Amino acid sequence: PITGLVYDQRMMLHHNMWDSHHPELPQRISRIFSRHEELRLLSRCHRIPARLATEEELALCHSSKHISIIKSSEHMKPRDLNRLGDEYNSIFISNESYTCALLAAGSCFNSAQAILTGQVRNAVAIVRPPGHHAEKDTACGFCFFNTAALTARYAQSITRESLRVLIVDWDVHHGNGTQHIFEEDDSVLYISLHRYEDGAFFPNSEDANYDKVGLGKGRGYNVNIPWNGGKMGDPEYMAAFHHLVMPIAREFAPELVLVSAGFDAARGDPLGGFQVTPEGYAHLTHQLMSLAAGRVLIILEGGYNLTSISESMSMCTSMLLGDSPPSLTPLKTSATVSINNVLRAHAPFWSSLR
Ligand SMILES: O=C(NCCc1cc(C(=O)NO)no1)c1ccc(Cl)c(Cl)c1
Ligand SMILES: [K+]
Ligand SMILES: [K+]
Ligand SMILES: [Zn+2]
Repeated sequence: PITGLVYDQRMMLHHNMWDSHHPELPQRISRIFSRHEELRLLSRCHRIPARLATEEELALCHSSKHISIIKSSEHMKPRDLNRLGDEYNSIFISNESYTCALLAAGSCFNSAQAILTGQVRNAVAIVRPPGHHAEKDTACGFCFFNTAALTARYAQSITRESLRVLIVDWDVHHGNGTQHIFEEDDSVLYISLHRYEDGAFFPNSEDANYDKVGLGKGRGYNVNIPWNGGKMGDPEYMAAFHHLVMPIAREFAPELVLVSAGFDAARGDPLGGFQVTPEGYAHLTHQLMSLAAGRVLIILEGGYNLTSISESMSMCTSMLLGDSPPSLTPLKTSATVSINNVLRAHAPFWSSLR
C-alpha cells in the first residue's frame, strides 16, 4: 500500500532560448514538486529514481531516424536548433532537450517497473517535456518522444505482449501520437477527453473526432471524447467518466492504467480555457484507482498555470495515497451532444454502453 513518486530537477534544463516566457517552463515540474513538499505528501511517498531511457527502449514506439535526429540536437549551435525545431509543429529545442526527454521516459519506466514488481501500488511522475503529441516518426506540440506510449510498451516488454494497458488522456489536447501508435492494437485501450471545436483546437485534426474508434483488430479500442462549444468543467468531466470512461474501462479490465495527466483543462489555464478544479482531478483519480487492482501511474503531460497544475497534481497524489476524496450543475448542451455521439460510436463494441 505504497505510492511511488519520481521527480528529477535535471528535467528543468530543457528550455526555450529565444522565448524564456514560453508556457512549457522548466518551473512547471519544480513548482509541482515544491507543492508536494508543502502539503507533506512527498514524505509519504516512496521516491523512485529517474533514469535515461535507452535508444532501444525509444525504438519500442519511434523510428530510428526520429531518435537519431533528436539525438543530433545535443551539440547543435542555436541557429541549427532553431531550424530543426521549425521542422515540426510547435517545438523548441535546446542542447539539453534530448536528455530531458530520455529522463522523462526512463522515469516512467522505473515507475511502471515499481508497480509491476509490487514495490509500490501506484505512482506519480513529475516529468517534462511532455509526450502525447509525439508520433512514431516526428516531434510535435512540445513533445519529443511519447512517454506514455513507450511506458505501455515497456510494461508489455517485462510482462507479456498482450498485457492490457488502459491509457486515460485527460490533458485538454488530443494525444494524436498515442492514438496513432496504438490505433490497430487491442492490448492498449486509448481513451482521450479533449477540446476539439470541430478541428479549431490544437492539434487541428479530425483524427480527434468521436468517430475514430480504432482500426482493424484495434476497432473499439480508441475512444475520443471531443468537446465543442467553449468552457467545460467538473460536471462535464464527471459525466464523461460516469457514462463512458469507467463503463468501458471496467469492461476492458486493464492490468495497468496510465494517465496522460495534463493539467491544462484546469481552471486558470491560459491555453485550455476550461474549468476543471483540483477536487475534480481528485475525483477522476479516485475513480481510476478502482481499476487494475489499483495499478495506476499518473504521468504529467501539459498544464501551464503553475499554481493550478501544482494544486491539481498534488490532489491526485493525495488520492493515490488513499486520502478521502474532497467534496465537489447540469451539463452544457454541447457536452451532452458529445457524450451521446461517443455512446453511439462505441455501443457496437462495448456491451456496457447498451
Ligand atoms: O505552440 C503553441 N501551442 C500549440 C502547441 C501545444 C501543445 C500543447 C499541449 O499542452 N499539448 O497537450 N499546448 O500547445 C503555443 C506556444 C506559446 C504560446 Cl504563448 C501559446 Cl498560447 C501556444
Ligand atoms: K486528452
Ligand atoms: K488502441
Ligand atoms: Zn495539452
